[PDB]
Amino acid sequence: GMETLELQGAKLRYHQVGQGPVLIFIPGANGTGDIFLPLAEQLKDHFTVVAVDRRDYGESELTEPLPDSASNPDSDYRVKRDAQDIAELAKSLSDEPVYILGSSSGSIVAMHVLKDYPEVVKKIAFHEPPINTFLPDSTYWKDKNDDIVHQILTEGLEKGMKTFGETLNIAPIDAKMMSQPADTEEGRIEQYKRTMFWLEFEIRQYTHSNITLDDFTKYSDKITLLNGTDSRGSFPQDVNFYINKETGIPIVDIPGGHLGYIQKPEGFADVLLNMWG
Amino acid sequence: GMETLELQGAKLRYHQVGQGPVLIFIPGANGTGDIFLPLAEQLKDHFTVVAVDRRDYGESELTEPLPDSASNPDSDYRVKRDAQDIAELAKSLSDEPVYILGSSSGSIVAMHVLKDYPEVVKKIAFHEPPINTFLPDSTYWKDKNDDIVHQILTEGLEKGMKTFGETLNIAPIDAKMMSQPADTEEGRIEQYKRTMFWLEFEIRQYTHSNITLDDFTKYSDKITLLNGTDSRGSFPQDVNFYINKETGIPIVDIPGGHLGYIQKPEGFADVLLNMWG
Ligand SMILES: *[P@@](=O)(CCCCCCCCCCOC(=O)NCCC#C)OCC
Ligand SMILES: *[P@@](=O)(CCCCCCCCCCOC(=O)NCCC#C)OCC
Ligand SMILES: [Mg+2]
Ligand SMILES: [Mg+2]
Ligand SMILES: [Mg+2]
Repeated sequence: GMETLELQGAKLRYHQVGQGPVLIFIPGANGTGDIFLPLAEQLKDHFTVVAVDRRDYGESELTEPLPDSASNPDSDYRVKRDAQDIAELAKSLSDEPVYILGSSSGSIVAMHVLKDYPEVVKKIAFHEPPINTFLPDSTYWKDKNDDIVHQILTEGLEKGMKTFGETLNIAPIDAKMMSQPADTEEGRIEQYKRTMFWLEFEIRQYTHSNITLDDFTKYSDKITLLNGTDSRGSFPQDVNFYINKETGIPIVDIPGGHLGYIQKPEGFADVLLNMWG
Repeated sequence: GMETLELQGAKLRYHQVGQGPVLIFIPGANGTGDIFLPLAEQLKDHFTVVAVDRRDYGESELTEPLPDSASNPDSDYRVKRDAQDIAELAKSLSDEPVYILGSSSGSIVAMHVLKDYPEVVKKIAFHEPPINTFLPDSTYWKDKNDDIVHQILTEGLEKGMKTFGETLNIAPIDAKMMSQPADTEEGRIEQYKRTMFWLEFEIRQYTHSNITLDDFTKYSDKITLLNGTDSRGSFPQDVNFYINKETGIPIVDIPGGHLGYIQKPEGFADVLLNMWG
């Protein structure tokens, strides 16, 4: 199995092959050390080859969640923590400074290892680095990076959620309220994370989950179906109409739309009290 | 200030307001009980209102990671676990069966509570459920959900990375290797998750991190820059050309492209051995 070095906030997993001075390979965007294993076989007679899964990837595991600020595009948390991981790995395996090669974003990690832990570096190689900060045209490349992230993550989510609302014929008031950006910047990054979590881990799994009509008929006397007065024509109401058609379970109309419990709390409460008070 | 019930794998947090029989509100996609607080204020002289942050949201906190299979679209782990949370919460607050209302995906949780733990339910309400499984046109609705999720989580990245690779003049063989789809559905899910993470948390933060030419000149004797022979004309090589022009640190040419260490491991190793062996 993969070797483990337990570090602050993570278990760092790495491959180790060969004998001799330590040579650490730092992966780029794939994040994992397995991409260097064919190369390690060629070098194993001359170096103790160490191919790292950086802490956010592969078989490595965080022992606590990323700090909230890591989402900031100018955060230095992850790159410095990756560099410290490499320095601690070097120190755990070798009394002498070590050889280090990084490729792509792994070469940027390697740069920070040299900057902040030069004492661990015997020789270092930067294979095809994509860092732009010191270039004369840094702004052009930084803007392209910022733009592509915004297109994939922000625009992609915004356009998909608008389509979702149209597909389910969500009433305009309800779609507005569900899409409103949070009043607090803290709440805005939390809202992106929550929406993407619901998208990946909830919507498909729950909407196609294992409920049958017979599950409703078995305890039908306990069930009320609720449709909002302000969300007519929407898909969730059609679900209730079908349950009612097939089971006879009654539909009670209640103020507000899809979010009527917050849109019209007094009127929503009055119906609940009629039902159960 | 919210209340806590510690369950298997999570600390479940909830608002509790009022006096009377227990009434549990289960939120939908927003995941948090605060959306029910204005309604709770209207009901607090009639019910002990309990408004849940479902375990993956809000002030609730997981105490063990989600199963790896939770990202699978047909997973039932989360919906069953949410339903068990409601049943255990009900048992912890009341010796009698309780009133339960869910809305949206929270109404699907409520359906699973009735199916798996009917003994805790006195009366239950399903407000605007978006479940499709038992509908006569379930295929239409299920496929629409799957398609919109696939567009956000995978297709935006596919289209955007292809344009981005063109902007950076990435060699065709590197772009194909970097975008090659894994051979299993689970492997492809993991691949897209990893690239979405790299896009949000790595590309901007690392490529605009605080490295200057002065960082290289302090330790210039230790540094080799590596350019692939099959990746000429690409942006990362221009980064190395600029470092070398300003600092004199040598460029060594090495076989393969951006991914040369795995494309041509023997030729790559030979250069490393000439450099450092
Ligand atoms: P339920 O679990 C239903 C939750 C949404 C189901 C599809 C309706 C589409 C919502 C309209 C899209 O607007 C947004 O939600 N905001 C995202 C905007 C961006 C970016 O939960 C009810 C609470
Ligand atoms: P370095 O950290 C890569 C530096 C940026 C390289 C640009 C990538 C060009 C797109 C190719 C990647 O394709 C995908 O990842 N997704 C498939 C979508 C399509 C098409 O790391 C090198 C290991
Ligand atoms: Mg240029
Ligand atoms: Mg009344
Ligand atoms: Mg696809």
